[PDB]
Amino acid sequence: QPIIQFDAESWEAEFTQEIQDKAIEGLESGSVLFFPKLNFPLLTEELKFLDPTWVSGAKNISYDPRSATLKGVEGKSEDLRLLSGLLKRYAEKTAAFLHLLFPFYGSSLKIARTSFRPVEISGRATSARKDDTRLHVDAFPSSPTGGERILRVFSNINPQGKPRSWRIGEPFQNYLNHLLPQLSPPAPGKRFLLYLFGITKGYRSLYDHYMLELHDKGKLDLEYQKNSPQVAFDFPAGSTWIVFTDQVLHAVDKGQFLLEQTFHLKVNALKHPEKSPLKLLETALNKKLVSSESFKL
Ligand SMILES: CCCCCCCCO[C@@H]1O[C@H](CO)[C@@H](O)[C@H](O)[C@H]1O
Ligand SMILES: [Cl-]
Ligand SMILES: [Cl-]
Ligand SMILES: [Cl-]
Ligand SMILES: [Co+2]
Repeated sequence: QPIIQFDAESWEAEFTQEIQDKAIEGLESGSVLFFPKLNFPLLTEELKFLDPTWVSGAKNISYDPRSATLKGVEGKSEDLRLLSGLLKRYAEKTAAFLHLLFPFYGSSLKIARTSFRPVEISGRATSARKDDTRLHVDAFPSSPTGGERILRVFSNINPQGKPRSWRIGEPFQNYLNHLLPQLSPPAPGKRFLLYLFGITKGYRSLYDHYMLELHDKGKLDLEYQKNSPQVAFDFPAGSTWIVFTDQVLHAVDKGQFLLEQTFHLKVNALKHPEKSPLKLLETALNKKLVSSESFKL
């Protein structure tokens, strides 16, 4: 069941326990939670930001809600104030919604960076590694997770009714199994040098090493990209969806104007930790893949 649909229409909706159970079971099973009527409206004075010229450099426009800091865009203070207010409002609304929907996670949800993506996808072109028309789970070479989950909320805010076209692939366990013959341990000392030289933010755990290998090798596996099970779905303008993007194989084919919020969640806060990429990888390789793991018993 790759996509599970929900009726909630408001960022302040309250949920029955039955819907909460449907959401957490589906999320942790690697389904996309889809909210077709959950629109994120913009203020009239924000409509000018529906314009790709606001991206000033090679990075995405991003906002850190913890520090209230906006990056990746230049301009007058008043325009940066307005754009910060837009992304802050998305951080607030998505965080409130997740706390209404997932009480089981309690205060273990840790908000990370908000992003605004005004560039049309179908004109993009990058290296094969960075090409997100290729199915992948999320792993970022400069930003190891240490095993923590990457939970993302997406809202299509296209003002011309254009959908955002995704493809959703097969379960993580099958992807891992497909690529397992291709996995290899890191060269000794290499990750230590990446840390010492400032290439990585923190030390890249073995978990992060293997998630990057899965990400990169899966993108280079052209037969797998072509033939693996996958469904194409158009997320309509004015819809919202929620995904563990480190677990759900996904690719983005076209669309323009997206708000995105990243949260992190420790594995031991999950209802079924054994379903996490970390635990599936530790099982498949029979080893501890994050050295800072808490010790039980
Ligand atoms: C609409 C404004 C947002 C409301 C914030 C979510 C309210 C949280 O709701 C609470 O979450 C707790 C977990 O931390 C649970 O222990 C409680 O049972 C639950 O009532
Ligand atoms: Cl990176
Ligand atoms: Cl090392
Ligand atoms: Cl996307
Ligand atoms: Co991705």
